[PDB]
Amino acid sequence: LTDLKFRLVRESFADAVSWVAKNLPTRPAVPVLSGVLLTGSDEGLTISGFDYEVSAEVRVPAEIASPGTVLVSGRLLSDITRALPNKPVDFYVDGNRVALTCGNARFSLPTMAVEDYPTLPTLPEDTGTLPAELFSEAIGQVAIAAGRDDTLPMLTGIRVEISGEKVVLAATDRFRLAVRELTWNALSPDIEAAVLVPAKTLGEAAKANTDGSEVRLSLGAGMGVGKDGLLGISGDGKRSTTRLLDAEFPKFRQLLPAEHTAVASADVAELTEAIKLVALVADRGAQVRMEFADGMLRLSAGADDVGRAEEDIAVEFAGQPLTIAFNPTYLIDGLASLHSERVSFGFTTPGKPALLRPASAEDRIDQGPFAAVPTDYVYLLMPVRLPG
Amino acid sequence: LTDLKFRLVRESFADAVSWVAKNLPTRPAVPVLSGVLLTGSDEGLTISGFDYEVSAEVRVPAEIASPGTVLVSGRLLSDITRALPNKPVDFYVDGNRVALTCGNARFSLPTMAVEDYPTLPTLPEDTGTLPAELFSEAIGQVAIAAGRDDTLPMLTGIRVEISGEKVVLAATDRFRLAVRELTWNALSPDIEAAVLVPAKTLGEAAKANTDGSEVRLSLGAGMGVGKDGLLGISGDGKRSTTRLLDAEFPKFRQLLPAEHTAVASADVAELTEAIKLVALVADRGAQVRMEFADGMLRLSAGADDVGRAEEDIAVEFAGQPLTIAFNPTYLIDGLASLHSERVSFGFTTPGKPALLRPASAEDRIDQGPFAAVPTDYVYLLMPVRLPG
Repeated sequence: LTDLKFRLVRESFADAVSWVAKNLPTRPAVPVLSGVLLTGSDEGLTISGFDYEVSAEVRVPAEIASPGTVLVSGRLLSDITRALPNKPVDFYVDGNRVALTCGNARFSLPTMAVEDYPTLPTLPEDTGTLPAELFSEAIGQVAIAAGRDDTLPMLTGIRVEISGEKVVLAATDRFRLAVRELTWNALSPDIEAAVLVPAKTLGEAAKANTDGSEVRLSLGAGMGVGKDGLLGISGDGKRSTTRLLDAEFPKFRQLLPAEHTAVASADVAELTEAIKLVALVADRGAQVRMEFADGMLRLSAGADDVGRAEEDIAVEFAGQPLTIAFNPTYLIDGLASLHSERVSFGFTTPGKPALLRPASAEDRIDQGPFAAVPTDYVYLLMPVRLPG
Repeated sequence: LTDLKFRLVRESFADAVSWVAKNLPTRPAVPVLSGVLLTGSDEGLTISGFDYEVSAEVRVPAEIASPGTVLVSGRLLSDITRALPNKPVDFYVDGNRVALTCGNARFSLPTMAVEDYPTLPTLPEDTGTLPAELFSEAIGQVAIAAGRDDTLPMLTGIRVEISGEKVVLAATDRFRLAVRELTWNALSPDIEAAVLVPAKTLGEAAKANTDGSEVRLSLGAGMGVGKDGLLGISGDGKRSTTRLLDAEFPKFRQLLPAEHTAVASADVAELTEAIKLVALVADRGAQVRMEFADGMLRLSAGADDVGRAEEDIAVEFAGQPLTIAFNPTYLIDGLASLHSERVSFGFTTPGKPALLRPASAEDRIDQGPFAAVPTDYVYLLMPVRLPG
């Protein structure tokens, strides 16, 4: 009579549990860390997961016939609720077991020790909001450039700078650097702060947290912005926290060139296919070579031992002709982050990084040198050394 | 002037090479075994692969401007030709290299030693034909039951029995046995033979060799049927051979029960979903339990340590009530091979194999025992022992 009992629609329950249980660990130090908390009250069901680094909570409406809290296996519950019949799900605790009935199917699941489950962290005070679309695009553009080596933790984060209504996101692995600037709705107009957030987690909290709604970011307020060690992300009845990274981000502003000795533009899709096609003869995704001259670009790869490949594509180009080589995965990564019809290229040496930035079908381009065009997105890519 | 040179449409070339190169080995003892032979003559291009066990050849039309033969890397050529522009492909040999041009893309591939490539085997004389659909369905129904352990080679084959216009296919791994009977168009009406063919290869030579055409099977003629050690499969400008298996198939006819103590029918899709749903609490795909009584079936799984699951579904049933357990993967395998709306079940002991066979929505079913109904497809499944 005092144990959790409720009923709700299957698809909502299935979605809520799977969103929370995706974050969960399959290899759990403490076994309780594989559970999800289920809490019922006031015509709503709350589902919570914590692993010490990321926490996640979701509230969905439910017909709560009695209130309480229970801890059950997150992935098992996720699996069952997705495979159940599309019919109302009944769930009630019976001491040390949970009863899940739905149509003519009946489950009896064991419970876990709620008492041993870690307390979920409190989200900081709110700092600003921005559309979910925008937050999803910006994080994905930048996160692709972060390092994936925990021995170098200064590279594994996404830097978040706030200056009033303007936000700058940056990530780098020493070989590419991605910087995205955007405007948000700030709660206070006087914030002047920067934090560092793990890229793998923050990329996730946007790659599928996309919807049509608003995203609220919670870092603190006034003097306390950043100082709780957490970033909160909210919207759509979902709340997550992410432990902040303690490392120092590199001073990346030095690396952005103010001037180019050659500039170029190409069709992003055309250029992506040509890279992928010529890279089929490269040794081990070694390198793709780009030859720029007089309104054309020749992409090439290979050696005489495995095979060679060339494709000529139309580009716009100004400056002295140049050949420059890149890791083809890193180049495609940058092109795929631009989200524009065309790419604009900024070159200096074949031994200094190239600037990639988005361009429209209506942007156009004198021997130079050519000033850098201000852009909300930039992808700085280091070249690789040509054979010989 | 005497080297291979031709032109043909990209999609045809890409399809021909990839069909031949799928069979190829990536870890090649002899390095030449990773090549594909390309032979041009008389407005047609022939593409050949051999690995000593399976050979494959395809002829597609092409504008042969000069005849010859060359050996090039099968998977590289497969990769390039699929990614090329949908535009006419030009291919010509230039000594120790091959030139592949297509639109504005140009490849230079090294050749291999044709002289070292093994001679492809000669297909036996033809034995019979049958529709590609039918050959694809029958092989897939039976192959699912073959063993996958080369230490027991008598189980890794598909038995092919021919008796005039009738063909019987059989496979077993000691735990399930699948038997399929079919009618074909025999070349001679007097054949009386059986061979054994590796199931993994023969399953493949049907799973994607499907089309709308006729399949010709080449095992020999008269006295010589089976005696060349090869099965040939032809149709649609494609020719493949498969080395025959040397092991003895088990005498499977003994295992087919003539009589049942209980019979049952169920909806195949409904029963498949219930198995999959209840099996989510099983230990390690351990077992699903089936309780039969009075027009109902209760499926269940689990133990009190992980969780338990039950679903009740409507079935038709005659005989004394019975509970019987099965490996759920093996049961779903059999149900998925029936290709009918319903399944008919034939039981004896909970310690002797159950018979599964297809049934329509218009087949129907007295205390028994009940005679076995003649069927073109049968799937004999061994039960597992209930806990306790």
